Amino acid sequence: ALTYRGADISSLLLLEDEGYSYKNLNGQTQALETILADAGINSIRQRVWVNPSDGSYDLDYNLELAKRVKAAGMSLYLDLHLSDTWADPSDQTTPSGWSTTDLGTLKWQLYNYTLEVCNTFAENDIDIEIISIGNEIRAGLLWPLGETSSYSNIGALLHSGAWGVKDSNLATTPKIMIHLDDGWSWDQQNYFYETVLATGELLSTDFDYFGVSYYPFYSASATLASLKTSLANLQSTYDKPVVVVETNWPVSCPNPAYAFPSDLSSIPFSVAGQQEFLEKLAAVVEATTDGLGVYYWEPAWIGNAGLGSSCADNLMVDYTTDEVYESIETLGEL
Ligand SMILES: [Ca+2]
Repeated sequence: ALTYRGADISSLLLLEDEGYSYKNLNGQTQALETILADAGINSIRQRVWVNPSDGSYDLDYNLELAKRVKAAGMSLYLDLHLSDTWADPSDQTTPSGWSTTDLGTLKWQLYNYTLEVCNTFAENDIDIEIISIGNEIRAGLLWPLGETSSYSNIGALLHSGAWGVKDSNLATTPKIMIHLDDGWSWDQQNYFYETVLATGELLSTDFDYFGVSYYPFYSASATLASLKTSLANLQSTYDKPVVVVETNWPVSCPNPAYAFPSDLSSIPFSVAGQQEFLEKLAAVVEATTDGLGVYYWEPAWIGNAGLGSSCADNLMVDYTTDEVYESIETLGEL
């Protein structure tokens, strides 16, 4: 089995609050984290926002969710978006209150932030397995200072965030991760790291893991073959483990905006297809040197079944019965 078989269920507290509840494969209602734990899932990814006006996914939100994750005996992977809202290649908005005019001040705020985040979990007796300094930062982070017009600033910021973690009171230092999107593209992965490391602002010793997103419905170029090559080269070039930190497969996709990759076009859109995809994906990761695992993204987000894609349903739970699909067992046993 893979070192990590995880799921990002960040939305959980928001759904439970809205009255949502789930049922195991026996139709017995039961806390989602315990349903997942028993199925084999051994790690939970949680997105963390800095100062969202409405509190969604902030530090307190994540503390409540992490408490339950620890209880169920699963590890914790904190996905720091380093923004007050969704962070990705098209939007890396610096937290309100943080600097968009002074790198010195910004580096300090980020260092203080990660230090504080880690310290707060330590004060709540919660260990952190993985923590990513940013989410999909291929186009940089904390704009404008961290735009790709300055890979030096990007490197200096990552260095600062990394050390905020290294300097924290967490008994064991969490694995520090850098996460980029389009994991199937070796050229994009390599350019980011080679360019950022070339400045000396970011040290190879500053981080531990490589994280990549891997989706099948945003481009026919996302073949398992390209992913295999990209993951293979990441480990061989930089000598660090790799992790697929985000992925989905539809149980229903009436009309995709994009053609699916060639080595995936035979997989049907159904629970069964979801299982076949996951096993085929796990195969690539397992066969890669230091391929640590796979994290499904938001398998239980009832009410947002499409999860931002052009497909109809990417969930691993039945949006009518609130009952989890058999695919959870497949993910748990990867
Ligand atoms: Ca997304």
